[PDB]
Amino acid sequence: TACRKHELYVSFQDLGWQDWIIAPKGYAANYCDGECSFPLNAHMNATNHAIVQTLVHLMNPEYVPKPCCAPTKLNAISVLYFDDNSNVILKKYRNMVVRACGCH
Amino acid sequence: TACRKHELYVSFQDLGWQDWIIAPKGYAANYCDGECSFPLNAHMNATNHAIVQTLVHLMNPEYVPKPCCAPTKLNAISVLYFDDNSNVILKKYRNMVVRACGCH
Repeated sequence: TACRKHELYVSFQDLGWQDWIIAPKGYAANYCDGECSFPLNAHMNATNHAIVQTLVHLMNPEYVPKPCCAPTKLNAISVLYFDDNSNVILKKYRNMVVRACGCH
Repeated sequence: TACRKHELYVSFQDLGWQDWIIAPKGYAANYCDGECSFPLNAHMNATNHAIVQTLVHLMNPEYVPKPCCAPTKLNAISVLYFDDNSNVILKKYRNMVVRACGCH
């Protein structure tokens, strides 16, 4: 249960685009989850602030929370879809897929 | 209650580092806390992935978590301190001061 990438497939049908969209029908979003605690590394899986915040949190747990597990690397996906007129449109959406997670 | 920056002063004395850290004595570190839900404000430049994750969380609160509230802008601080060898060292530390929080 440490801060890590969890798999998550998201279907455009559930997002309301089942009409326009030709392909893909969904994509692997994934998501970051898990607790942020030592060991931490300001050059890989954390920031300085996260480290300092963790320390401060350990010696004051009620008032200051742990940092939270969030993406460090996101990828784009491309979708092909229909228009009013039968226009086939290819469109790239950035920061759509989680590839890596870290404590922030 | 929403995702936002909170004041937090960090004194190197509370941390136990007063012995060797020459300057500064401490610094406004701040941190991020609070719910990531809609309305997902402009100022908090949420990624695409975050918009999706919030949606999916709404449909599956038990399965997928809310995005995590985390720094969008950090500042560096410089610290002057003694080595264990008594060398006087100056070192700019990045990602030290939380200046803005987003949803990630």
